[PDB]
Amino acid sequence: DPEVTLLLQCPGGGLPQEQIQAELSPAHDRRPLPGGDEAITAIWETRLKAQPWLFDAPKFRLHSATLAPIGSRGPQLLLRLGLTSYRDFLGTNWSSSAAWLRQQGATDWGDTQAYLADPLGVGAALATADDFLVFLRRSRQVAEAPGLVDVPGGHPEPQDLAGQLVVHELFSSVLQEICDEVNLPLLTLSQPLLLGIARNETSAGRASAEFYVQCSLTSEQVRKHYLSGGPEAHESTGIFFVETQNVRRLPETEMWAELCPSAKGAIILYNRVQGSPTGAALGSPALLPPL
Ligand SMILES: N#Cc1ccc(Cn2cnc3ccccc32)cc1
Repeated sequence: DPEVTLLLQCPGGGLPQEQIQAELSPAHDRRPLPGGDEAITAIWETRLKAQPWLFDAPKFRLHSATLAPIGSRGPQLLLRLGLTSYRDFLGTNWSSSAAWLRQQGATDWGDTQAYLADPLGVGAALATADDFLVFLRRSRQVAEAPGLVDVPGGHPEPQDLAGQLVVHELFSSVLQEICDEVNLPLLTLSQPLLLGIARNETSAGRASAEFYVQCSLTSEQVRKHYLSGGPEAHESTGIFFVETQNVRRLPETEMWAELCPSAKGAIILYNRVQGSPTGAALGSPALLPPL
């Protein structure tokens, strides 16, 4: 799967909010482009002159993520974050010349990402009370991955001492994306666990944090809530469900070719971190069938 690379696999079946630190620093920002940020401004002007109802928004930038020695006490992960924007994204990661920016970043800074916006995405493996994962079909009319399968998520917007509020907004935002797109009540959702971070190589290496969330509703009740919003309550064009039993072999199915890269990241991390049992009981042949 060349369009997705794992940057982080979390320990202990995934990390809660209280075990994560963030360091939000201008040292974690994108570097100015070699010929100046005028190139980003030019692309933006052209876009507004065709679609003048577009607006910029601030985003978190992922610089890097360091895991503690496994089995240690104290904070288990440090996220190094800067700030970027939707405008910076359209001028860098989305640019036709994004591969040239990666090569220049290797040359100038020994970092393929130094000249890229790299806005941080969030995504969820959302499980139902009757043990299914939730999938959404993308409209065929949008710019990115038209007509492909996705999982719930989005790109959160800003506003360990500022750090702890930043971790809280990341965890909060994945629940809010589920309530906005799936139309579920907040009180039916567990606190998220971070599974890991996956990079989209079809979008010049921008990264998504992938979380596990458990819902107290069955698949039938989730479908009712989603549909009862009507066509205007969601950006997706349909919802569907796969048994957690069958998610194990999803990369061998015809569905795999229809999954967008960030949804592939979510399913790979779910399989490695929530699946793949380590103990004698769940590991026994009748409960973990070979092949
Ligand atoms: N920062 C950031 C960010 C990154 C990707 C996307 C999804 N996406 C992809 N292409 C798009 C064009 C227009 C609108 C949204 C779009 C949204 C925000």
